[PDB]
Amino acid sequence: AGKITDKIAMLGEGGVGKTSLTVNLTKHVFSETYDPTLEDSYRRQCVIDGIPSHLEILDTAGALREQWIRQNELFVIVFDVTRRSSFEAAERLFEEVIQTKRKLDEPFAPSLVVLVGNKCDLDTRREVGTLEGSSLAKKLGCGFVETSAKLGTNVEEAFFSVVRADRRRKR
Ligand SMILES: Nc1nc2c(ncn2[C@@H]2O[C@H](COP(=O)(O)OP(=O)(O)O)[C@@H](O)[C@H]2O)c(=O)[nH]1
Ligand SMILES: [Mg+2]
Ligand SMILES: [Mg+2]
Repeated sequence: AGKITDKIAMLGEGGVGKTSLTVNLTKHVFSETYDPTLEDSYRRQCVIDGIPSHLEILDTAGALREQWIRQNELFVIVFDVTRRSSFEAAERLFEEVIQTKRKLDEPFAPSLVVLVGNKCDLDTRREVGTLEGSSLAKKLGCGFVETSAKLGTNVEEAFFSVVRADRRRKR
């Protein structure tokens, strides 16, 4: 009891909100500003749908990305809804995840990934639409959640989504 139950990796281009999301989720003491030059691994003890869970989240920032993928079970791929280039990278990153997980499996499934459209509080400046993010995720077989690390909006839903999916798979 109390041990790490799930290993999640953050992926996404710089500036999309990876660190901010993780610090928000884990209720870190300087929730608004904590951002060390060298990324940390973060922990959240929680109860997800009645089951006590302990998430270990790898914050990150090609070959090194492959190590991050081998050493984690679930994935949160973040893009910035105000930056279409970040959305394009996220799609590329999803393919890296699948291909890498395919290598090891010889199983991993796209539902163990969630695409996160962050900075949704910046609605008046979005370059990527909600329906567009939703349709990409549907095309790929993965989750899609819109979040605001700044306001905390939908942050838990985003992270817990991949745990929920993993459990859904067992039956
Ligand atoms: N308005 C807004 N700004 C955000 C949000 N998430 C992150 N930021 C800002 O985006 C910048 C980069 O955030 P950071 O967490 O360091 O991104 P990272 O490089 O992916 O880890 C910082 O100035 C954050 O304050 C959000 O949800 N809304
Ligand atoms: Mg960061
Ligand atoms: Mg550290």
